[PDB]
Formats: sequence, C-alpha cells, structure tokens
Amino acid sequence: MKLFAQGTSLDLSHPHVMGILNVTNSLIDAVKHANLMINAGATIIDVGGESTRPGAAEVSVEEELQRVIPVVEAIAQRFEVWISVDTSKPEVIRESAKVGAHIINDIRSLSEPGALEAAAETGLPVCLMHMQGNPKTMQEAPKYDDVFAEVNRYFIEQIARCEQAGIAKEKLLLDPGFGFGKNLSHNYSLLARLAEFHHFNLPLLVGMSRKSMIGQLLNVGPSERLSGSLACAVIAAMQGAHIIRVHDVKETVEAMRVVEATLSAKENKRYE
Amino acid sequence: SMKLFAQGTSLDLSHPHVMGILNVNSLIDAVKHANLMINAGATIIDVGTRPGAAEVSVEEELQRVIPVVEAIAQRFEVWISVDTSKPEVIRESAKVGAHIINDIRSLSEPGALEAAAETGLPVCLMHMQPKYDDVFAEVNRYFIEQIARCEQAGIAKEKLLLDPGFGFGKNLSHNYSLLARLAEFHHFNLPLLVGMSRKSMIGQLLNVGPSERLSGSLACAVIAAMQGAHIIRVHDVKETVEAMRVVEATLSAKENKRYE
Ligand SMILES: COc1ccc(C(=O)CSc2nc3c(=O)[nH]c(N)nc3[nH]2)cc1
Ligand SMILES: COc1ccc(C(=O)CSc2nc3c(=O)[nH]c(N)nc3[nH]2)cc1
Repeated sequence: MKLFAQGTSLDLSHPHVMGILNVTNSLIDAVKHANLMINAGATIIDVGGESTRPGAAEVSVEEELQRVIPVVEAIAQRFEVWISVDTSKPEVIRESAKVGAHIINDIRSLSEPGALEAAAETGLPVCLMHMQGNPKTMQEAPKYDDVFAEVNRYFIEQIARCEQAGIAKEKLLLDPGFGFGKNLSHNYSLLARLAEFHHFNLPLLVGMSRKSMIGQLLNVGPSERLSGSLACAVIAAMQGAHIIRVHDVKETVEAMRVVEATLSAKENKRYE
Repeated sequence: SMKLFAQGTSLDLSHPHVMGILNVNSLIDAVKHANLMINAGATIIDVGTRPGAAEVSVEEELQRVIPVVEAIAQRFEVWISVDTSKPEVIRESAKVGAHIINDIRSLSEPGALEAAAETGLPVCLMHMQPKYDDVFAEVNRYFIEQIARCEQAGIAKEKLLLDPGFGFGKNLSHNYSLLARLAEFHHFNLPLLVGMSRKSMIGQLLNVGPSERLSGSLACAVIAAMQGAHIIRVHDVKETVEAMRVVEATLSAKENKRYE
C-alpha cells in the first residue's frame, strides 16, 4: 500500500507518525516546530490554519491563505517530509498543492462548494474524515443508533462521491474522526472496531492525541494526556492503522517502533 | 470471571491490574514508595534481586523482605507479590500477609515447591533459561510441565499464574515473538502476568538508556493488555494505569473483549 504525490511516494507497509503544526514571528516558529518534529521521526507534517474545535468561528479565505501557504512553502523547500494541509477551502487546496503539499486532509471531506473539484484538479491524495454535523454544533448532542455502521456507510457514500468526481480510489484515505460529533462511548466503539474499516482496502488515518476521549476518561486537562494518547496510538496501530496524527512526535514514534517489532513477529501482521 | 483468593481477600481479574515494583529507615522509605504506587493506582506491589545480582543468605533475605511485606500488609489493602526462590522466605512471607509467590526460578530450589504448596497462596510460574526453534512452543511446553509439577504437589490449577518471562535468556526477536503471540497462552485458562517495563527489549530496539524507556514500556503494556493480559508489572505506575484505563474503555466497547 502506497501513496504518490509531488513526484515522491509514501510507503504505508508500516505506521507513519504525522506531526500536528497548528498555525491558528509565526513563520519562523512554525518552521522550527516542523524541524523538531521531523528530527523526532515524523514523516508527515499536518498544517492547519482554521480551528476545527467545538464552537470554532470561521476564518476568511485571505487569512487562511496567509497562515497556511507560507508555512507549506517553507517546509516543502527545506525538508523532504510529506505535508498535509488541513483545509476545507478550494483556494487553499489549489494554492497548497502549487507550493508542494502532498495530502488534502479536510475535516469536511470536501463538502464546501468547489472543494471536490479543487481536490480532483490537484491530483493529490485526499483524506475523507467522518464528522456528524459541523464544528459549531457537532458536540452539542452527538447521537447514533449504531456509530460504526453509520460511519461505515458515510465512507461508502463519500468514496463514491470522490470517484464520481474523478478522484481514483487509490488516492483516498479514511479517518473515523475521533471527537467530531461523538461522545466518549461513540469514540471507544470506533477505536475498538477500527480494524473492521480495512474492508475498503484504503489507508486509515486516526487522530486521538490529547483529545476528549482521553480527557473525559481520565478527568485531566490537555497537558496530562500523553500516556492516554500513546495508548490510543498503539491500539490503533496494532489494528493496522497507517497514519497516526499526534502532538507528541518523539514518544509516539518510539511507541510505533515497538508496534512494528511486534507486528513483524506476527504471522498475519494485524490485531482484530 | 477469573479471580484469585489470598489472605481473606480477592483479586478480580476481569480487567487488567497494574503491579508496581518495590526495590528493597529502609522500611520507612519502602512504605512511602508503596503508598505512592497505591495512590497512582497499583493494586499489587511486587517486593524483592534481578538476574546478575548478588545472591544472599536465607537470613539476609528474611531480614530484608519479611519486615517490608509485614509493614505493607499492616497498612494497606493492596495485594503483595513476593519475588523469592527460597522455601523459608516463601513460608515466612505467607505468615506475614503476602498474596502471591512470584518465583523467577518457578520453585526449582529444594523445598520451594513444597513450601509454596503449604502456603495455599497463588503461585506465578515464569519461564527462564538465546536459541530456540519456536520460542512460543518451548515456553508453552515449559508451562505444561510446570503446571503438572505443581498439580502433583497439591497446588490446584486455580492458584496458578503464567508469565512468559520477557528479557530472561531471550534475545530481541524472541521477546517480540512471545509478545506478538501472547494471546495464544489463554488456552490454559490461567491468569497471564507480564513484565516488560524498561527492559532491554525496548532499550535495544530504540537505542535509549534505562531512564528513557517509558514510551516503549507503555507500548508493551498496552500491546499485552489488549491481548487479555491480567497483571502488568511496571516501574511507572501512574502512566501505566492511565494507559490501562484506555485499554479497558476499548475492550469494554469490544464484543470479543480481546485482540488476537
Ligand atoms: C484538546 O483537545 C483536542 C481537540 C482537538 C484536537 C485536534 O487536533 C483536532 S484537529 C483534527 N483532528 C483530526 C482527526 O482526528 N483527523 C484528521 N484527519 N484531521 C484532524 N484534525 C487536539 C486536541
Ligand atoms: C534495564 O534492564 C532491566 C532488566 C531487568 C529488569 C527487571 O525488573 C527484571 S526482574 C523481573 N522481571 C520479571 C518478570 O518479567 N516477571 C516476574 N514475574 N518477575 C520478574 N522479575 C528491569 C530492567
């Protein structure tokens, strides 16, 4: 299993760690943070300029472009690392790809007018994430009769939508969207059944780092979540998740080495 | 449903337990460290004597170990595991409140087997000897043998725990083979105890020193717990307990309650 972008490839025969670069002197600091994450073993850096948090306010196209594009450009011309861009906006998609981004990682799964066409036009890999509702209301009262089945159905529908628009399946990644319109019990159901999403034969991307599913379980603040975060990452990686999106790159990469050593000693290379 | 009974209390093995390592006033500090581990969520304290270490006389081992076991048993509700190979220490430990006899030698010293049987306590069987054909099969064979040896001495199967003995005459790939296949040891229907905390199986993989192995140790604990391991022996209790609550939340959402 392999992705292709910007003349290079990413080998997903083992887990990859994706370092979070939140850009909600800004430029110099962001590039220093990327550099530390690459040194710590991150092979993808995820650049995001619009808060995707519960209650988040929208940012203008011009402001997002100012936050994001100079960060993507600077990273693409200094390091060899892959770059994902965390955006919903057709223009940010286009401009990001122009300055070297490798993956479009939209929490809205290209739902914004023109996003689907912009993504297709780039030829880049696209991550389809499940979210119930939108960031302003998703956490008010998340509700499912069957969260796994409903996220599974969403991925069937969005894969088709993307194929229809000329995005080949081989470009797609799937992410169940931990914390995006889910209560604590919904999140743990998806984590527990994560391996079952492999039936699509597509890369799985997960992001649990420092999230509420750890916070509300342990009743701790956001700086006390490293152990819980590593536990989530290891649980996901043991079930064959391909990309783990995190704040704490060094510790995660170390945990992924242990997983890799364990999976390579196993006959069928996956827990289920 | 799996439970152990000792000293008037029970251990509920329907979820994983964290066992904190206690290195042996010396007695005041041992109590203080026990207190810290209980506060971090350890439900078993392992009292002991690594491999390579200096052998000691019966008398010295009693003087080191018995007051500690006794002091913990008098002050705390926690279960107490004792790492010893000597029949005298097994006997005296049980008299002052130990719950589990954890012998790294699996009761091979003369008299140890009989002493353990007399106590009526739970007994942990650990594999120790690196070259193997199928490390899993050898360990598995060892368990069958030791179980039989214990049952023959009047130790009921319901008192036994199995430990594959990570780091103990095992190289890097043998250790990870045993970890990858841990869940297969459930066919005995006995509790599984594992100890990988800060070991060279992490140190060598990662090329880091003994104090930089927490993340790898946590990974090992999670990997074992996801496969239904019952007791995880660690140095870093708070962090392991947190990781275990995440495992527990995951396994409770799973209809199978285990990964294989
Ligand atoms: C303090 O509590 C926190 C709440 C939220 C965070 C975030 O980082 C949320 S942004 C985010 N998540 C995902 C994801 O899961 N998958 C993908 N594909 N993209 C994502 N983007 C961090 C901490
Ligand atoms: C730096 O390299 C290290 C080498 C060794 C250590 C130890 O703590 C090993 S003593 C020990 N292990 C076990 C075990 O696995 N199971 C049981 N049941 N009892 C045990 N007693 C730590 C670090």
